[PDB]
Amino acid sequence: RTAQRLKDSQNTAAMLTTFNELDMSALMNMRKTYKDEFEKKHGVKFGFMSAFVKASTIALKEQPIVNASVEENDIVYHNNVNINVAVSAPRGLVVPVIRNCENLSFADIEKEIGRLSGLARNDALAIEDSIGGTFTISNGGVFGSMFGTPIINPPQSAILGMHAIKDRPYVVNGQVVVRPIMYLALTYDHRIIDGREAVTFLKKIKDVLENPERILLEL
Amino acid sequence: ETRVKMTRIRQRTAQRLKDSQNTAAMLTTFNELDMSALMNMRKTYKDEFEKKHGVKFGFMSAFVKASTIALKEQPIVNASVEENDIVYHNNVNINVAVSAPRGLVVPVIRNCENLSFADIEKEIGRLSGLARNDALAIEDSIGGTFTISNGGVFGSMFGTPIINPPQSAILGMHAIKDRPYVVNGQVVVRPIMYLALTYDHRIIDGREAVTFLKKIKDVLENPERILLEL
Amino acid sequence: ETRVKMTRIRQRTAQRLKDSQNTAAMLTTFNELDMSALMNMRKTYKDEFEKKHGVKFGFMSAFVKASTIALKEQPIVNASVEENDIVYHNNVNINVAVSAPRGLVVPVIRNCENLSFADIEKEIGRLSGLARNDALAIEDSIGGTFTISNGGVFGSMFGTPIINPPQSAILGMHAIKDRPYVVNGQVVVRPIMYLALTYDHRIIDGREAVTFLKKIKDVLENPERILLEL
Repeated sequence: RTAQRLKDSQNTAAMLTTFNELDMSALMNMRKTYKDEFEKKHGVKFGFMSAFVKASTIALKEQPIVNASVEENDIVYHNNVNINVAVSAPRGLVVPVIRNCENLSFADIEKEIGRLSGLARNDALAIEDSIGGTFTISNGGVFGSMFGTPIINPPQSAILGMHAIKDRPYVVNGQVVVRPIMYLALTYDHRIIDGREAVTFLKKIKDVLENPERILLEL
Repeated sequence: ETRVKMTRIRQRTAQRLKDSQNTAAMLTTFNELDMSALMNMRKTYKDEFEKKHGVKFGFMSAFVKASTIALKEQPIVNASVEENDIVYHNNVNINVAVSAPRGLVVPVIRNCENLSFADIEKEIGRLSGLARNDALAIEDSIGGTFTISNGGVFGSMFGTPIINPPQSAILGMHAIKDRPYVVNGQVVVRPIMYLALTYDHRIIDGREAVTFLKKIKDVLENPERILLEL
Repeated sequence: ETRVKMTRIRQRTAQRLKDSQNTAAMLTTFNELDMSALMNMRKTYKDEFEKKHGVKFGFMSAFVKASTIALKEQPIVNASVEENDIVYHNNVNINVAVSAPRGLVVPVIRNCENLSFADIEKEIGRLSGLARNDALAIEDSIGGTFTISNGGVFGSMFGTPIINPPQSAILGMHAIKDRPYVVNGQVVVRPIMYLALTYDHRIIDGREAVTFLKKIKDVLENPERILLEL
C-alpha cells in the first residue's frame, strides 16, 4: 500500500527539485551558547527542527499557494499551517502532524516534537495523529546525506530536505574560510507551483536561517 | 522680580506629582547596558524594515518588548496598589514619553504582550502623529500600567524619573555614549546606555526591582534571548 | 481586574517604610571601590580560614569591621535621632540583610566593635541558620544602630536603598564587575564595587557622610589599614 501510494504521488504531481546552500554557522553558534539555558528553562533540549519549522511557517505565510494543496479539480488553500516531520521509530520513519504551527514558539515546538517522538518510540501514536498536514520537513541529514530528492507526502505539494552539516570551503567577504554548511532540497509540484515561487520560497527560507534576527524582525 | 500665576493644569500636574511622592516609596536602582548588538542589527536591517512596513526602525520597540517579557516574569510590577490592595493587571499597558507642541505627553500602548516590533513602531507612529496634530483624545493617556521614559533624546547620562500614577515602576532611558568597557577582560571602546528604574518600595522590594532590571539588561544585550523567550 | 487584600503585616511594613520616608531627610552619596586587594586575600587564605574556624570566609566580615571602625571615627552617624534627642550609642549594633522564605529579614549583630572576622562569620552563619529554620526571635531584629544591605548578590550596579528606622544611615552594596579603571596612570581591568550611602540630612550634613564613606573606601582598599588602625 505504501509503495502504491508513493507511485500514485509520483504520477499525480509534477515532482521536481531545486537546491540551495546555507551557512548554518550563526544558528548553531547561538544554540551552542544558549542550549543549557533553554533546556533548563523549558525542560527540553534545543534541537534543530524548531527553527526550520518557524522559518517554513513564516515563508508559507509569504507563500499562500505552497501551503495550499491541489485536489481533484481545485486548489484548497489553508488558513492553518500544519507540518509533517519525519522521525525514526521501531517501525521506521513516521510523520506526525504538527498543527497550528503559526503560533507555536521554539520551546512549544520542542515540547511538541518531544511528546510526539515519545509517542512514536512507544508506538502510542494514533493514526489520526499523522493526518492533517499541509507540508513536510524531512531530515535525511540525521544519517549523513549530502543532498537528495525526497518524495513529497500527498496530498501536499512541497517538502524540505535536510542534510548533514559539514565544514566546507566558503566565501566570506571575498575570503575562502572553513564554514559549516548544510545543503537544502525542495521537491515540489510544478502543476500549480512554477519555478519562481519555489525558488523565492527557498531563498527566503535561507535568508531567514542565516540571520535568526530576521524572525525577530519578521523580515 | 516679575510674577506669573501658573495655569491650573500645571497646578494639577505639580499636585499629583507631590501625591506620587507622598504615596509611593520612591527609590531608584541602576544598570549599564552595552547596546552594541542591538544597534548593529538595527543599522544593518533598518532599510529592509522601513521598506517592509513603511516605518523606520527606532529604539522604543525593543524596550517595549523587553518590558513586556520581564513584566510577564514579574506579575507584581505590572500591578498597582489602590489604598489597601494590589490590582494585578492581566494585560500589559505602557505609557511612552513623546514630545509634542507642548512636549512630554504619555499615550498608552495596550496589549503590548502580543504586539510585534513593526506593529509597535506603527502604534508609536500613529499615537505620535496624533501628538503632532494635537488630536490625542484624553482617554489615550488613560489605562497605562507601566511607563517607559526617554531622557536620552536630550542627553542625560542618568537621572531619577517619577512614576506615572497609579503605576509602581518607571524606566528611564539615557543617551548612548562611547565609554571604556571590559570585553573578555580587555578595555575597549563600547557604546553604553545607562538605565534607571524608579519604583515603589512599599510593595516592590529591592530584589524584585534588581531582578527585573538585570533580566531586562540581559534580554536587550542579546535579541536572540527574545527569540528564545529566555 | 484581579484584587488581593494586603496582609496587615505587610501593610504595616509599607506604612513603616512610609514613616521612615517622611520622618528622615532621605538622600544618598556614593563612592567606588576596587575590591582587588580583599578579593586576592580571600582567594588565597579562604581554605585556611574555613579549615581553622569551620566556616568559609565571605565578604560580610570586612564590611562589618570597616563600618565599626568608621563609626568609631564618626560618633554622630551611629547615633539615632528621636523625638527631640540624639541617642549616641556607645555600642555598635549593625544590621544585616539576608534572604528569607518570607522575603527579606534583617537580624541584629551586637557589640561588633570587639568581634573578629572569624567571630563575625560565626555570628552571620548562626543567624542565617536561624533564618533558614525560621527560628529567629522578634527580639533578634531589635536593638540596631546601623544597617548594611546587599543588593549586589542579585546583581545591582548601584542604587539607592532605604534606611531602617530609627537608624540614620545605611550602606548599600552592589555587584562586583570588571570595569576599566586607572591604576598608576594606566587603564586596566579592575574588579570594582559601587557603594551607596543613604543618610538623614536633618542631623548629618554632607561632610560627615562623605568623610565616613571615603574613609570606608580607603580602609577597604588596603585591609592592612585595619591592622594599622589608620
